[PDB]
Amino acid sequence: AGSHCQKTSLRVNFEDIGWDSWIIAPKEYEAYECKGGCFFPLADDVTPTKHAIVQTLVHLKFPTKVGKACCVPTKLSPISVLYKDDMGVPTLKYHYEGMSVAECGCR
Amino acid sequence: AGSHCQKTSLRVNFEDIGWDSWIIAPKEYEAYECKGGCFFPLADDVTPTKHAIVQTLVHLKFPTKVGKACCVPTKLSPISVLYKDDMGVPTLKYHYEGMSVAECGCR
Repeated sequence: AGSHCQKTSLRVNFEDIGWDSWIIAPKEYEAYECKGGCFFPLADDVTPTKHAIVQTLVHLKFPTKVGKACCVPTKLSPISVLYKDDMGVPTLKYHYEGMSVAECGCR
Repeated sequence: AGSHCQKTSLRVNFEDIGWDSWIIAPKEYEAYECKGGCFFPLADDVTPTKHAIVQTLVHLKFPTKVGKACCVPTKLSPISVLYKDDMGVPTLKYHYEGMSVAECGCR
């Protein structure tokens, strides 16, 4: 129950991923993530493409030859970061795009 | 070598997936599929989002808690199908959208 593709929390520390060299702040942010399966019956809000549906059916028929559709971010949102200028000046990037999950779906 | 996210062939038979009831023709089509890993170093044309990069690094640090980015279709193309009208009349759907992979990427 409720095991399908959905947005869940993912707290990211920039030091952990080696970005603290060029990102002064914040130290961490909420990137979220997309988790869950793409299998029938699908959840209503998965917004699945026709190809994802086709591939899921093919995987059912031939599970060893063809993989499943994948639960992935389908829309992303920006965050603000404070980063080192090439001259060293800490500088605000106000909309640093593509950093946090707005919506998930099967693709 | 060349083990990264790319488009590969996938031949789909509509009877195999139970769509032959409402799809008269064609019998099969080339849907392709997206196969390969999302891991560093990335291929040039993966067009990875920032979130996919972040998640891949987090997965490296914490492989059991956080999954990898996923190789998925990022652009799809239509095909034509001949389908049964609700009145039974075979009818052409000229651009049946979202049926075949145009491009793959890590998301």
